[PDB]
Amino acid sequence: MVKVFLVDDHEVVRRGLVDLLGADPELDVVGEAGSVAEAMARVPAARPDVAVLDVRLPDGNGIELCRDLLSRMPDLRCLILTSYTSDEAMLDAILAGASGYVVKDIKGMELARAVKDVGAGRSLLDNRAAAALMAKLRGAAEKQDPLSGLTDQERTLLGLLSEGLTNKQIADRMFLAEKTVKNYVSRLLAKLGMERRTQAAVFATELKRS
Amino acid sequence: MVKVFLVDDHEVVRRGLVDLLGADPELDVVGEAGSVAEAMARVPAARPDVAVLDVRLPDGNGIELCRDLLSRMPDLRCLILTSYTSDEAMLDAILAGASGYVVKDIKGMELARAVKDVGAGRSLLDNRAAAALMAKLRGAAEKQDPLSGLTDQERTLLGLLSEGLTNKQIADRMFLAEKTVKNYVSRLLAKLGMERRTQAAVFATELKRSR
Repeated sequence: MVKVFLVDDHEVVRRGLVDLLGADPELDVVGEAGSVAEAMARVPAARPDVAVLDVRLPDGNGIELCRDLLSRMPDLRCLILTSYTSDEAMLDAILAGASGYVVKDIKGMELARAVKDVGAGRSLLDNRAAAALMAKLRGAAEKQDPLSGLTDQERTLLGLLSEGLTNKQIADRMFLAEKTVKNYVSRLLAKLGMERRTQAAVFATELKRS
Repeated sequence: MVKVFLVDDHEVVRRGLVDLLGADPELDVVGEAGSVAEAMARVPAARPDVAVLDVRLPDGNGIELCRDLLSRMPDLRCLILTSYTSDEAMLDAILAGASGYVVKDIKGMELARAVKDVGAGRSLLDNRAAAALMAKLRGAAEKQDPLSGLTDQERTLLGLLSEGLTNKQIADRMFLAEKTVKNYVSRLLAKLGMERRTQAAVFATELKRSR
């Protein structure tokens, strides 16, 4: 079967999802967490095939969590709840073996981060050695660019989201008003296919499974 | 002249340093900032040669700030106040053209981060193209390794610090008690050569330039 781990800060949503996945004998809910810390301690212990995830968490966010989980467990499949228009489409994706768009997105971003890091640290190594690595690095990140559709500002914002910085920390770092950041985050999540249904619509759906 | 920018959240320390560098006609204080954000807005506008910096700030920290400043301004020389046993040794280092240890520490970290990033994002490209890239990255990072003296945990902490995370966010992410983080940070800073004198001793030194 498919071992599924649930990550969501709402009991009501966790219980509804447990109900949903329970009716499918092919699925096996092997644990749940209501925050980034819990999931970081519990997911590598349960070793699921798939993590089912809300982007909104009390102590960070789901982009941060996915990046952090993926570096420790590279083959983990990550499905954002609001990336699907319904729980049925989500369940189909699970059965289909879908990895989740956020996975490709995180890796795209890490390839691009690597270009920046070497870029910033290049005054340490040989002149010709630096240009050689720099060339091969951009080539790899230019081949694999799932984030090509984003502006620079959105790439940066995504980067900072993936660190688990708060909206206020992001605002301070990007010289934006906090309200503008909240808007930009939602614009960015929408652009990445992660606002296909609202948070309140997930809640109303899981709550009716009670 | 050497253009110097001061970053410290205590007015008493900024004034004392302004007094001190003003006595030297070879130095030119070109600006001051009392936070990460202020420094981020103001250093790229003043384009100093040197930033004189205290590791503790109200909205982040100096490792974070050096990292962010250096990515936009690669040639900036960054000198942490507590990396020197006295203001005289620090002034000597400004005169000598010293870049400051934090600079190469940060570039070392970045190289090592690049290894982890490609490590993590490698399932996207060719199996063979991935390895070749991976070898060339490690070879470049272990050849240039100023952080070699640190433990893995200290490397991770240093990375998290450079993102400007609070001690609480670091505790959460590293599964440590907050007071343990405070001790590990102070330990890591001391190991990096950045606690050659205390904060209180810097404060008392600048205070006696005013009174």
